[PDB]
Amino acid sequence: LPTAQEVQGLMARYIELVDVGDIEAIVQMYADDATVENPFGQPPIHGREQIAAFYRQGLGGGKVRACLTGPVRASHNGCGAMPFRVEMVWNGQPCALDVIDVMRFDEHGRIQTMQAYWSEVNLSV
Amino acid sequence: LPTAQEVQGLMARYIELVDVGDIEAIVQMYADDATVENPFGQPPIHGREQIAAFYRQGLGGGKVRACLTGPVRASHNGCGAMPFRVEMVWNGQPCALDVIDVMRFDEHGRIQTMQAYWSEVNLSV
Ligand SMILES: C[C@]12CCc3c(ccc4cc(O)ccc34)[C@@H]1CCC2=O
Ligand SMILES: C[C@]12CCc3c(ccc4cc(O)ccc34)[C@@H]1CCC2=O
Repeated sequence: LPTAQEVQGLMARYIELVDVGDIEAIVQMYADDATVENPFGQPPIHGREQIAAFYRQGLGGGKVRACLTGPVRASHNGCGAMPFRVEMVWNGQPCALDVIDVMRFDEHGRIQTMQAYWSEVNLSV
Repeated sequence: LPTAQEVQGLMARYIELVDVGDIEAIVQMYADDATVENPFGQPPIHGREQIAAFYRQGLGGGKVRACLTGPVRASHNGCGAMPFRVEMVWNGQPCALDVIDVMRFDEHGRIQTMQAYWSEVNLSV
């Protein structure tokens, strides 16, 4: 599994790919069996093709940015958690969404699970 | 089952109790049979007594301080995640540890599970 240090690097790489909106590069970070819950509380999405659709719908339209708002917390079992802020425009309203993602990596360094904690209370104009 | 706003309030209250070292009130925020994984990656501890013993050892003498370093992220299914910083002593000097806790609350508003994401990569001097 990725070490704690490697998890910090991988999760920051993920943020960079979201921030520039490189949909195909994001998808390659995920394993073929990856399970994403985004937002946590909803039915998951499974596998690269379905995960690609999330990012294309979310990032492929208007300009979206993402940046870490604190350090990546990494564990000794290939897992980590990070706080970040997504900026977007929602029907003319400039918005920010505060999110925490929790990720578990597999032994090939790919994302096997991700949970994105956020809801509407985390949105602001 | 706490709404997203209620989760934000409960998790913020937890931080205040840690900051003032109110171990009895912290324990009462947990369900009687809750689990804590702290750090995430270690075996869960189970039940209010083990959880109490954990907070007594970690907080019992001061001068631990704790504060949120960003907003509480909350779901619609009674869960949340928060970034915070703990200030304590390591090797006789003041240190800081960045942590993310993920909590799931029961239908009585008590913490059923807590997972604390951090490792030594999050410890600074
Ligand atoms: C999809 C989205 C843009 C990107 C995004 C959102 C929410 C959680 C995310 C979590 C991620 O790990 C990466 C991107 C998002 C926004 C919710 C509404 C929206 O437009
Ligand atoms: C115990 C501790 C202070 C409190 C604390 C730590 C780590 C994770 C925590 C998670 C919490 O939800 C509440 C408190 C802590 C530190 C690890 C070493 C130390 O001094």
